[PDB]
Amino acid sequence: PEPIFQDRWVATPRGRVFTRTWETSHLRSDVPIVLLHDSLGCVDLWRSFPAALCAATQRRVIAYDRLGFGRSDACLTPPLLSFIDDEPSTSFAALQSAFQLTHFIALGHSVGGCMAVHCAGQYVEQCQGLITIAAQAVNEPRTQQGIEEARAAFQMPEQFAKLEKYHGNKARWVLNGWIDTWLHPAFEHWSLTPALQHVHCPTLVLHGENDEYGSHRQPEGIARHTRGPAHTEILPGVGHVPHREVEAVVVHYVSEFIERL
Amino acid sequence: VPTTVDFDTLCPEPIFQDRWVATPRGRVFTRTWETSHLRSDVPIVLLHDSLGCVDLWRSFPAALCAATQRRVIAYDRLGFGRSDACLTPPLLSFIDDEPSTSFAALQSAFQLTHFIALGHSVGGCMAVHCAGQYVEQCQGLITIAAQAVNEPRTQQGIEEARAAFQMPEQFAKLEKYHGNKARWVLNGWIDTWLHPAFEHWSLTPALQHVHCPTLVLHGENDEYGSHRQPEGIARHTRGPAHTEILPGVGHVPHREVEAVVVHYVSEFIERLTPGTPGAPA
Repeated sequence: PEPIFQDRWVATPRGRVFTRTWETSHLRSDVPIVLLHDSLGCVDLWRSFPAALCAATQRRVIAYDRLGFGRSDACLTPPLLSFIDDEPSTSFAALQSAFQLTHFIALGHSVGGCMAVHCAGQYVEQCQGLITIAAQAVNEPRTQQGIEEARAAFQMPEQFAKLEKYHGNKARWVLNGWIDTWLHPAFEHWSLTPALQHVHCPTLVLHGENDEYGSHRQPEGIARHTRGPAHTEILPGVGHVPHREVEAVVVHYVSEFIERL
Repeated sequence: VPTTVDFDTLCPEPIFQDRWVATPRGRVFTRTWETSHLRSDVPIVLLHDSLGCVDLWRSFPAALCAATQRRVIAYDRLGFGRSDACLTPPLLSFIDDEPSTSFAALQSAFQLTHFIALGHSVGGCMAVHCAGQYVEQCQGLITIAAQAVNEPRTQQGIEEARAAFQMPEQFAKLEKYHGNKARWVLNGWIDTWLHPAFEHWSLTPALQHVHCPTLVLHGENDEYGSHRQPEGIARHTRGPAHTEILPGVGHVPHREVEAVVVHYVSEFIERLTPGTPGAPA
């Protein structure tokens, strides 16, 4: 029953990127699902979600830590303000080449979903579906305010310690690269609308009713501007992290979506 | 405001909490379920049937709490289930008295300026009395197998039940849920409804003072009450009323088809806000 996983390292100009790939005994498709983590996430913080999704879809599930994150090599300079737009040419491009994905389905959580939208855009010929979970389509006060609140909790050593478990001493970099980009004045009028207009595969928009960072503005923005068909599911009673809060619900909707492709 | 880092450990949802409410004649057990995110501060108060109690509500109070994202309060009427025993037999006015007895103490102890009332069997009857007595506070009302009139089918099934609860294996089932108070509960059921003062009792004067919206649920095969009953409830409500006859269900839908009941009740409650589909603006 339970799905296996293999680790596999991927080379990049700037350093080594970690990937984990789950499988089941029998696959229904060779086309895999690639997961893009959030601003403070990593394979380890995807917890049981990749196995559960692999079991339900009988598809390969590839999770990867962006360079400077999680299990991947440390990055010594601060991140560029272009890091969302840059992701289909950086860590993802490495993986896409390394694993020679002629075909893939992209799934991304939070700012990972923004990068997933970009990957569907850039790999228009290979991306066959997109899932976004709590993904930001526009900047808005609610997002800025939640990042501020969350930034404060971390100056308690116990809470920052929590970040060091999953990122090691790359934590300080991860925490600042979250805040320093999103609260930057250049990011004030930021919007995903140009990238969304380049997505042509079907799109599944998942967003928790009680998202602590993203209002109705976000799932609506995403479904508005897609060029391909786009189904939304507001999840009742769920916050910013649906794959942890309601893992079985998330896996259910994403299985349904992929079957329908 | 949390982060992904905070969700490496997950503890279950929804949670409940016990609370005792004092009355002049003794102590009233209550149990309030709750979710982390609430849609509204208005709670849904449950009223149990003639032989029921919080325990006999089983998992329904939590299922409903999850689906409504509201607080759900169940309470055991004085003399029942987990509450203090009553030595006196209930007054023939026990239905009419409820908005002023146990429910009163609860309403006060929790300072309930707003509630939604849900009742099962005779509890539905008292929920109707609560809806009209607390006309300002009661935003919604649900009845499940409630009686609008007394009827030959009701009288019959109680009477067969009175024979059947003489079997020790039967009466023991009642003892598991009320302990030593089982006899008072059983006699309080039979001696009121079979009394001549109940032969022509009607919920109609009470229903005509219910102004909030009302959802009337009733099993197609309800062992105790004909379809006279849901029609009486939906017809004499002063506020709007909607009926769901549940196919293949008897006198206990919340235990017979919990998800179905939870679905209709939660949808009904959400539709109470004007501006939503199902309540005009």
